Amino acid sequence: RKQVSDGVAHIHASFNNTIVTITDRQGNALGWATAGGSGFRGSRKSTPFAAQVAAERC
RNA sequence: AAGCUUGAGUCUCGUAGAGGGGGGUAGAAUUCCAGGUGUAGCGGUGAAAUGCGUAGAGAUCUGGAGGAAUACCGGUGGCGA
Repeated sequence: RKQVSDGVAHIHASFNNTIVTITDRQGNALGWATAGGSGFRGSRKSTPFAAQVAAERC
């Protein structure tokens, strides 16, 4: 069995899109998602629910 | 035609500063190169499409390549016709 027990999360929110990453302080991203990638476009790309399901999916 | 030090000009030890060149010193990501991580949409708009996509477009790591450009400090602060 192999677990990390420690992590780092980074949220980058703009008026174009919201990006969510889960990564390691000595490694690379092990989860990545976007609010546009939740199935919301144009005026909806960066909305609270579009990002709420992106963080959940990640 | 001789003076004067009062305009003009000169020397010591010192002074601020984006003035003009050349050589040094560095990074960022869009890009480009290779091998990995790894995916269903990506981009844009009031709303879309041309375009680009599972043959991995989109996103990203690691060591290399390249072109424009120099945040901070910097102040109703300086240099000069």
